[PDB]
Amino acid sequence: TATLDKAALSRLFTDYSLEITPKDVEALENAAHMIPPGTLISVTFLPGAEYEDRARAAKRIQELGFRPVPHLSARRLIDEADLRTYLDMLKGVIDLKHVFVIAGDPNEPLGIYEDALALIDSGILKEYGIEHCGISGYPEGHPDITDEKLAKAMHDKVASLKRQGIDYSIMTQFGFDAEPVLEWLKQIRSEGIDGPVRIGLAGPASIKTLLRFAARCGVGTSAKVVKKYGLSITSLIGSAGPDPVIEDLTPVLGPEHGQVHLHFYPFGGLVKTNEWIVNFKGKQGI
Ligand SMILES: Cc1cc2nc3c(=O)[nH]c(=O)nc-3n(C[C@H](O)[C@H](O)[C@H](O)COP(=O)(O)OP(=O)(O)OC[C@H]3O[C@@H](n4cnc5c(N)ncnc54)[C@H](O)[C@@H]3O)c2cc1C
Repeated sequence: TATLDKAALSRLFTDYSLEITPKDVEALENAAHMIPPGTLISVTFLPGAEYEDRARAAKRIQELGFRPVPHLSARRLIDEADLRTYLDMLKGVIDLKHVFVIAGDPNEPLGIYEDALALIDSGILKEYGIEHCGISGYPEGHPDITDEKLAKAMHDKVASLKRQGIDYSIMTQFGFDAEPVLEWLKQIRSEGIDGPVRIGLAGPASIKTLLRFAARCGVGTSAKVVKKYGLSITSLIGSAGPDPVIEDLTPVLGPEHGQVHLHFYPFGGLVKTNEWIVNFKGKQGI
């Protein structure tokens, strides 16, 4: 039994993914020795960077032996020329095969793309030779978007990518308990959504940082979950890692959940996050 439990944990941790901002290239260089070659590393898209900064980060990811995944924030783009400015820049520096497309955090779109589907269905990703497009998933819903609109958006984006012959994957918002993603993942399989799913996990970080992100992201923080994950603001430790969620995922994930990997959000710093992964695997004997 210990042997089979270790094997299931080793499979779940195979091909885990990471992310950086354009400000984190030095951290990536320091972390690289213990990051598996080929690891998918996102470059998130948020205000406060130039396209050149994002392209340089993606280039370094590739040079270090990893697979860059530029994020595209639809609502931050003014028009097709704006998007092509970034895509042309990326195509010139990386093997542009993976992107991740989201509506973006603006409350009001800045341009011609209302949401991720508007960008995806425009055809532009196919023009640039993209073979993999990731999309969001929200097992606990979203503060601004109804469950029904989230599900329809997922179905419409999957349908658009299928029509264009572009493979897709899903990356979920993190949670502080495994129950929402376990239920939600089986449900999307039932609706015929069979693409690979990367279950998002919050990396080890200060409890205050985790709770601030969770409030902004609409992540559940019921009393029972806060106690189980260890998120008390009077905690003697002051930080929390994702082991409570991993401990439910590894035994309960099954064939009914389909193709599943893990994604780590480095809320506490990329080096700290990957060191946690290395040390967790070591303590579990994998
Ligand atoms: C894994 C992951 C990575 C992310 N990375 C980034 C990132 O790099 N940069 C970033 O800015 N954000 C990022 N986000 C956040 C995401 O942009 C926001 O959650 C956004 O509010 C919704 O984007 P979406 O792609 O899920 O929405 P979509 O699937 O595009 O939209 C879902 C539905 O809601 C509508 N809609 C979209 N936005 C709103 C709104 N604000 N109010 C009401 N209806 C709306 C759409 O028209 C559509 O009908 C990420 C989220 C996830 C889960």
